[PDB]
Amino acid sequence: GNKICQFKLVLLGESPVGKSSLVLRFVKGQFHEFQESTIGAAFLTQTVCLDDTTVKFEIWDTAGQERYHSLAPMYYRGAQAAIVVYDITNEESFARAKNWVKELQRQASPNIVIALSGNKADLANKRAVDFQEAQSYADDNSLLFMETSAKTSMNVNEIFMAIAKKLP
Ligand SMILES: Nc1nc2c(ncn2[C@@H]2O[C@H](COP(=O)(O)OP(=O)(O)OP(=O)(O)O)[C@@H](O)[C@H]2O)c(=O)[nH]1
Ligand SMILES: [Mg+2]
Repeated sequence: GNKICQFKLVLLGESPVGKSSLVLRFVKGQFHEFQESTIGAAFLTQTVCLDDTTVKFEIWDTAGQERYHSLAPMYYRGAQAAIVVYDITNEESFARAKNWVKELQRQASPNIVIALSGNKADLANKRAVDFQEAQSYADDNSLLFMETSAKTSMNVNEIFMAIAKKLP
């Protein structure tokens, strides 16, 4: 196809659930066991082929530490989509993700597409968040849910592509 589309996507979530790792896996096909904490935000881009359209992702990888909370709107304000990430081995991170979803639903663009990533799915032997419970929460709140693993690549390309498919 000869069509070209572009959209802004922001990743939000508690530190250190794997936001930067998810982006690095999608954009560079890499995974680093040792990743420095993000400061403020980092920016990356990736262009993919979706059917007959060349979609360009402008990705804002936010720092998740609490001290950066007041900067979040600078990154989500003009976003067309968001991925709120939690760590499946940490229930508190899942509760934090729900509060990020509430903030987006109240202060981001009314038509933002929101996805929920249950990351570090490769650590299911240490699961703290039930898959079905998270799916139910996502369904009730109109969120695109997938468990992912930046470490193995599980569902990483899939979650980004599913978001792109749901954009106008
Ligand atoms: N096992 C496993 N480790 C992961 C996964 N994703 C990230 N990690 C590890 O988790 C740690 C934190 O990952 P980051 O990507 O820096 O986390 P972050 O959400 O960007 O952290 P902040 O920038 O502080 O908000 C690193 O040691 C990663 O290698 C995953 O899917 N599985
Ligand atoms: Mg980071």
